[PDB]
Amino acid sequence: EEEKNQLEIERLEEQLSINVYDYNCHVDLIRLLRLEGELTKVRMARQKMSEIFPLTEELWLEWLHDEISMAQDGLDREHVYDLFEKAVKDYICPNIWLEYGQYSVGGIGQKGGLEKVRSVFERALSSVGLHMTKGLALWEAYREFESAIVLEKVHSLFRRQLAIPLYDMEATFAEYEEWSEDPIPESVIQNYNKALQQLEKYKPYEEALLQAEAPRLAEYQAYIDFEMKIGDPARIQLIFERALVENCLVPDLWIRYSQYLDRQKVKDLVLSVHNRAIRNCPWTVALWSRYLLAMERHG
Ligand SMILES: [Cl-]
Repeated sequence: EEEKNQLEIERLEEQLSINVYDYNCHVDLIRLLRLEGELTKVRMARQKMSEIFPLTEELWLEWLHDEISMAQDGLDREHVYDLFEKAVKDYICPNIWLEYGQYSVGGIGQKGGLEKVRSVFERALSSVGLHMTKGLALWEAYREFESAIVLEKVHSLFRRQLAIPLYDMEATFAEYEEWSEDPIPESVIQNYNKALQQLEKYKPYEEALLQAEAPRLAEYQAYIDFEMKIGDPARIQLIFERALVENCLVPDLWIRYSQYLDRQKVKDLVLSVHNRAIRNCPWTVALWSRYLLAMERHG
C-alpha cells in the first residue's frame, strides 16, 4: 500500500497548494509521514504548519518529543530549546513548560545547565504558577529538582506556593509541616489562610467551568468579570489566557483582552498578545488596527 499512501500524500499536498489554510489537511499530511518514517518531510510539514497556525499543546509536544530524541549534541540541544521558545508563545501551556523543565534537567551537565533549569521553572511559574488546577505540578517539579541537589530554596518554594490559592494546597501545607524540621512562621500561616479564603471564593467559578460544556465561553466571561472586579493584573491576565486556550477563534475575546491591555508598563506583553490575536483571527480588521495602534503607542 505504498503507492496508495503516496497517492494520498500527493492529494493532500495538492489540496494544500490549492488552500494552505486547511488545518486538518496539514494534520492528516503530518500524521501519515510520521508513520511512514519520512522524517525529513514530517519536519518540513510541521515547520510550514506552524508558520500558518498557532498549535495546540498536543501538536507541539509530538514535535518536541521527536526532536528531543533526534538531538545528539549540544548544538542540536540548543535548536530543541529554540523549538520550545517557539512552542510556548501560542497559548498558555503548563505541559509544555513541564517538558521544557524536564528536558533542561536532562541537559544539566551543559555549561550553565543549572541556571538554565532555574530560568525555565521561574518563567513557567510566571506564566502558569497561579493556575488553580495545573500550576501545582510545576511547583512540585521545581521543588523535586531543587531537593535533588541540596536546602533553603526548597523552603522558599514551599512558602511562595502556600501564599497562592491552588487545589490540594491543604496537602502541600501538611507536606511542608512533616518535611520542615522547624515550624512554619506566622506570616506564612497568615498568607496561607488568606490563600484558603481566595480558594473558597474562586471554587464556584472553577466548578462552573468544570460543569459547563466546552468551550464554556459564558463561564469564562463570568470568571473574567469576577477577576476584573477583583483587579489583580496577574490574575486577570491568567483568566483571559485560560479562556483563550478554548476560545481562540472568538475575536470579541481577543478585543476585550486588548481593551484591558490598553489600560496598562507592559510593551512586550501587549505586542505579543496582538500578534497572537491576528494569528488566531486574521480576518478581524479591528485586531490588526489595534495591533498597529499598540505599536505606535509603545514605539
Ligand atoms: Cl530560559
